[PDB]
Amino acid sequence: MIERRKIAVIGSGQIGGNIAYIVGKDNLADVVLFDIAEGIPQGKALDITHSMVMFGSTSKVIGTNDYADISGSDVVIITASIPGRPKDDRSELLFGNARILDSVAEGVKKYCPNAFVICITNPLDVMVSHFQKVSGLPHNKVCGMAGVLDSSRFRTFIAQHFGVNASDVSANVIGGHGDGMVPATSSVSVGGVPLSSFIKQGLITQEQIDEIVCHTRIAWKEVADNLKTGTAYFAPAAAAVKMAEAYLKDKKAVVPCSAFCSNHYGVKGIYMGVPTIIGKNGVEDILELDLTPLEQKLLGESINEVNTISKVLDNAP
Amino acid sequence: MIERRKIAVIGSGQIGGNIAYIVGKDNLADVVLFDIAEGIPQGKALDITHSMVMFGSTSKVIGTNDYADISGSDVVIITASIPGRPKDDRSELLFGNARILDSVAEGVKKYCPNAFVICITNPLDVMVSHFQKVSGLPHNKVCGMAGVLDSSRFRTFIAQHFGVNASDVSANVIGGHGDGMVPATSSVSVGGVPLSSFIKQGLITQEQIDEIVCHTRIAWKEVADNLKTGTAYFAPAAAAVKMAEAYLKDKKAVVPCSAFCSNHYGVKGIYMGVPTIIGKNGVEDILELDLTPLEQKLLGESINEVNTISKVLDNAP
Amino acid sequence: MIERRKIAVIGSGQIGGNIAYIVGKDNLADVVLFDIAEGIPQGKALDITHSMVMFGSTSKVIGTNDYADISGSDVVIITASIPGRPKDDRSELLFGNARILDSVAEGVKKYCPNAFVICITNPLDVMVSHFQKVSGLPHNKVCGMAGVLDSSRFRTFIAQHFGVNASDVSANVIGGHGDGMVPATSSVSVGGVPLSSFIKQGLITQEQIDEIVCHTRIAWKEVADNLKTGTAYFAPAAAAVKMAEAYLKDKKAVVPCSAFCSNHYGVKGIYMGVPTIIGKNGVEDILELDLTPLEQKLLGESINEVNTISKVLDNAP
Amino acid sequence: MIERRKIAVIGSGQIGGNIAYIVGKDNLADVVLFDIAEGIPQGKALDITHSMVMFGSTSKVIGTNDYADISGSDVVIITASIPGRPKDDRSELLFGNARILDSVAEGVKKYCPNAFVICITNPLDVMVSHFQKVSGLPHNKVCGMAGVLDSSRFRTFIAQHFGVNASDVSANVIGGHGDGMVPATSSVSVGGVPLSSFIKQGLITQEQIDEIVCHTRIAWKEVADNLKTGTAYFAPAAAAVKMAEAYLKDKKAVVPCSAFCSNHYGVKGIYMGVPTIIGKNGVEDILELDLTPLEQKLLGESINEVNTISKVLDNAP
Ligand SMILES: CC(=O)c1ccc[n+]([C@@H]2O[C@H](COP(=O)([O-])OP(=O)(O)OC[C@H]3O[C@@H](n4cnc5c(N)ncnc54)[C@H](O)[C@@H]3O)[C@@H](O)[C@H]2O)c1
Ligand SMILES: CC(=O)c1ccc[n+]([C@@H]2O[C@H](COP(=O)([O-])OP(=O)(O)OC[C@H]3O[C@@H](n4cnc5c(N)ncnc54)[C@H](O)[C@@H]3O)[C@@H](O)[C@H]2O)c1
Ligand SMILES: CC(=O)c1ccc[n+]([C@@H]2O[C@H](COP(=O)([O-])OP(=O)(O)OC[C@H]3O[C@@H](n4cnc5c(N)ncnc54)[C@H](O)[C@@H]3O)[C@@H](O)[C@H]2O)c1
Ligand SMILES: CC(=O)c1ccc[n+]([C@@H]2O[C@H](COP(=O)([O-])OP(=O)(O)OC[C@H]3O[C@@H](n4cnc5c(N)ncnc54)[C@H](O)[C@@H]3O)[C@@H](O)[C@H]2O)c1
Repeated sequence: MIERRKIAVIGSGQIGGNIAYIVGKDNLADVVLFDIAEGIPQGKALDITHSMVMFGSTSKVIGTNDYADISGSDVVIITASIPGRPKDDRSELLFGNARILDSVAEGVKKYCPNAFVICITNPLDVMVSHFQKVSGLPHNKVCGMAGVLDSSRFRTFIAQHFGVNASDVSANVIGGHGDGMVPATSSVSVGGVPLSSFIKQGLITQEQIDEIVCHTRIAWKEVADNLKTGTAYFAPAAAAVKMAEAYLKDKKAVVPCSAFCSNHYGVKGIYMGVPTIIGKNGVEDILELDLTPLEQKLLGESINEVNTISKVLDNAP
Repeated sequence: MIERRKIAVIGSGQIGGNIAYIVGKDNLADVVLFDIAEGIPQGKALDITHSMVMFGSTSKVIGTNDYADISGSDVVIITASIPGRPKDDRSELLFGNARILDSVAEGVKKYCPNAFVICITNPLDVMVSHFQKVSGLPHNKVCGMAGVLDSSRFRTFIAQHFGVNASDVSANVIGGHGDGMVPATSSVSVGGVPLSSFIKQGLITQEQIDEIVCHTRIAWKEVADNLKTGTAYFAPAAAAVKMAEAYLKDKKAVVPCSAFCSNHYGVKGIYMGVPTIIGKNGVEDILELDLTPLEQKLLGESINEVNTISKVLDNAP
Repeated sequence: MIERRKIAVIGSGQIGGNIAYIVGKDNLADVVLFDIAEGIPQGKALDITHSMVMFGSTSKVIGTNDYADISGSDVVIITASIPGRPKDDRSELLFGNARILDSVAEGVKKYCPNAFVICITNPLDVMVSHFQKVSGLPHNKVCGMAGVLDSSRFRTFIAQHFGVNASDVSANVIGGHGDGMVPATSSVSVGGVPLSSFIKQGLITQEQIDEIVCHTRIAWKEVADNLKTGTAYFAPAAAAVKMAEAYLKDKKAVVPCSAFCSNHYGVKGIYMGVPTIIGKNGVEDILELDLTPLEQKLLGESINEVNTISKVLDNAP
Repeated sequence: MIERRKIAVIGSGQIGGNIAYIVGKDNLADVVLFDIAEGIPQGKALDITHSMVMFGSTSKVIGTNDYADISGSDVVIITASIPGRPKDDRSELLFGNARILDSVAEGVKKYCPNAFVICITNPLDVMVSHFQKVSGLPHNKVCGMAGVLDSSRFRTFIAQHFGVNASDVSANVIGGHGDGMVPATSSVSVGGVPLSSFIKQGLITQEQIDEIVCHTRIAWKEVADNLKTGTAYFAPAAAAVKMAEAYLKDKKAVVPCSAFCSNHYGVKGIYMGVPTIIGKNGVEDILELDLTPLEQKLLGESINEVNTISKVLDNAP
């Protein structure tokens, strides 16, 4: 007896609504939009439902305030957050969002403990770790969306320099989703050609590469300062869907995401951005990039950044 | 020498952003997001740009406040509007949006007069008529999105009663996009079966049909009352994209939309909801539904409402 | 634990290979190409496998001669047939293909008795009935591909007359997949407009409608006589995939197909072409079209045709 | 005034039919299937036409034997060939196909000289060179499909070893489409990780890499030996469509193909497999891979094989 695939979206704000829209459009799964705010998920679900016939999709999209309705969810995507964008740092949301995730963890533990959980709520890496701890779900079934967004920005900026299809740029961002994130320039390639070759050919300079690295790191503020009323939500939504696809279709896709890293990158059990393989069993493996000594040091500094914010949370009021 | 297809989105609010998102996802065309509001179109364009690699699309999406950037646009979709939802009737936005569309009309007339123009700005039918007059574009190259949304809702509600795929329901809403809209029950079919047969078979009652017709007419309020911030925007965006697809791909698709009807439905030159054929020459034809006497009367009342609101706009200092 | 969807294609000839190609392209499921001929399914599977990366699909496609490899198949599509096209009638393959289906039934019964079975092997309606009888699978889990092909041809020919998108033509063919098939002109509509209206408007004649009906009935020979080496295989393959999609995605799609009809169309338990609803439980309902007295008589003659060939099979040597 | 995109397929055999099928399914363009064989292109075009409504596509697909019907074609894909698979080497088809391409060249030169031409006919690299000379079309508007197929096989085999999505493997095959083809192991990456790292990590041996390289070179025989009727045709068709997409959508995609290389890889005007950038102006650029001394030597041997076979064609009565 085949059953419809089911994705629960916890938090039906800017990102949550976009996820439902795209999931429905692709007919990837049925969607349950959950929110504590009255009307919001219901209104978005009805609106998106009307669009399904236009897209030729038979996906069902419903809005709810009841955790019983996320029962049997294959994937749970957590977007729930306290209101207002971060001013200077994503960690400003730490204390409030940790408390939200405590409640979300109780819902998931009760109604869909076998779900693959994708966290989006900031500060991403610490929130993922917090959710895994309080929910008690297996490490391989809990991860955070970040690397796909960061790497997509990184790839896009490289692609825009060379004037080529971004899909043909290979580029990874690793470490914590913050100022310390590490766009690994050493393993960048465009159609198989490394950046070192493009430098020799005079088609890109190291300063231009440095600018692209900086642009990747500050990209969230560039979008946020232009939108004014909030942070990015079109690309983060799409990134989460790509991760959900990898799980639901058992793709064995290489997905940069915040995952529990135990025998790689010199760490012994920490949630941080790494290249994973995602399939039907969740996070099934982690790949080891060839990092330069400089990149290894920058990754070390990112790890310190993650541990620092994590310790602040451990000593929360 | 083939050129990239180009869609201009005038107004980068709730609907405009979704249009850019979906157009980019489908790689239907490049997108220019235009708005007078500072930052907004630029922020959304950058955000959506980051998602393009995630979707495997090479569409370019840019934000601007300069009408020179919509030059060479194949399609122009107008969402520009004064802020705030209508309380009781869509015609509350009449005067403000009429003035807005004057500026849009001069922009299109100057920089892309050969564009196919799809209006979304409310009050839809009168705004479409208004834009055509001030812009001077051919009647067949200017239309309004409404019928696709209304008909999609109608199809969805019928489908939900019978428990079937809405794509296999054929159903049209005609007349003005307002309370007087006419969900034509006489031409409803589900996989070839008409409603009259379903009544005889005992699978639906006339009362249930009446409820579906009413639901269709008031559907906009059901969404808006729940969103508690504005009107529907996921489905309206998708509908506009389907209309743009019909044009850009020369589909000869049957598209219910607000079009200039001059020799059908007992009218002699009025913009109202009718079943059109859309291809590379814009609105290429209008189909004549086999309406009952009751439906002809209801359509007459719709035409009166359109004329009434249109005359109020014509009579101003 | 989510598992990959799995389709078994029994017979890896012209149709079988196309099914695997399209299923793989859409990433609808993994495919097992089964055939008794050495090398054929293996070669096609390897070739199609190479294309998967080009389509961005992670579907696995393998070739085999072992029924153990169809274990756990969600859908089984039967294309197996004795060599050579029919000269004048599809029933020429009756005796040989009945024997093939005996063997296929033993494989399915042993390794995937819960599979949804879609028969393509001709003569279609009698082969479907034969397979259900010998396999012992539930009536609702065994059906034949025919109506989607016949109706698609019917819709296409109508669409080509009016110069419109065929997707906007509603048209059904019912009865046995043979000379007696009944293209139901009475329930044809183009964007909601019935043929009777187009006749009054002077846009189509009854003779032109009769030609389209005739063309639909003889379409198989038109393709076959041009191909020379066999019968149609691109459209029949696509039709089967649409049916597989409806089941796997639980679409509740209206699908004309050869199904067990017990309380509709004046029959009390016969496999013939009817409009069905297909979902996760297979054939879940049958819709009753509004047939004219003439159409009811033609359907009666089709039923006689089906019973005649069925009785020939019952008295096979 | 936008026009429908148009692809001409010259030769409606195994590959040509699949190209038409997929192009139509994707609604990438209208298709003209050309062949000298009576009935074949007409039969396939009619068959594929019936499937268009099933796929929700409005692409027109027609069959012909008249070069006047390829007038205004944006892309021309040449599959025309003498019958029968090669026994040991692709160059066995040299003289017969050279004469065939003479007639195709005069057709294209007369009716669509501004078309982007993608050759598939073997022996690929020499046939591409031959067509360019006799047709007189710009070097950048004529290329051959090979690299996409060879690289796709290479990527697939690498992906199968590591158990990952082949889409996340970056890998190039360069040089002539023959035994001398060079799967460039030095620029292989899996999610950013190079093969040298995988060796150090103990996840692959040099012997396994050598096997993959060999498998890639002989892959055509593995398929052909199993098909027992001709050569591969599902993947070659898909590859040609991906190249047509890059052109028609102006993707600026990195496409390994047989292109006119005049200032890269130590050659001064030869058609061979190289990583190109394809957009609306055809072959717009060629990327320079960072090849090892061994790979440079292997590429030199490939260039010799191409020159050898090319000289045999030049020397004829
Ligand atoms: C990691 C990354 O790249 C990235 C990118 C963009 C946004 N984000 C984060 O994603 C989160 C959501 O962003 P957004 O969608 O724009 O925010 P927003 O539009 O404010 O939506 C948040 C939603 O959460 C709802 N909510 C609040 N409390 C609860 C609760 N206890 N249970 C369920 N729902 C609740 C709330 O009603 C609102 O609809 C924020 O924390 C962002 O910082 C992360
Ligand atoms: C016909 C139909 O079915 C339907 C459905 C939903 C919404 N609508 C209408 O569509 C319109 C837009 O809806 P929305 O996107 O939710 O509204 P909203 O999110 O407010 O977006 C409107 C945008 O227009 C911009 N704008 C204002 N003045 C100008 C100007 N002179 N030039 C260019 N841009 C300007 C403004 O900055 C804002 O970003 C409204 O009038 C709605 O009533 C129609
Ligand atoms: C209903 C409808 O619309 C329609 C349309 C087109 C074709 N068909 C029928 O579909 C069938 C297949 O057509 P095709 O693919 O062109 O035919 P073809 O290309 O000959 O393929 C038939 C395949 O079946 C294989 N086969 C033979 N015996 C067995 C067996 N015992 N077990 C497993 N495999 C076996 C055989 O090796 C061959 O590869 C024929 O019976 C056609 O008449 C039906
Ligand atoms: C480069 C590469 O990777 C690759 C892969 C697979 C096949 N191929 C080649 O592609 C070619 C076609 O393969 P196929 O489709 O399997 O072969 P096949 O199925 O025989 O089709 C060839 C078609 O060309 C037609 N034809 C013959 N002469 C002419 C002419 N003068 N004008 C127009 N059409 C003509 C002929 O009627 C036939 O339908 C062969 O040469 C293969 O070797 C190349």
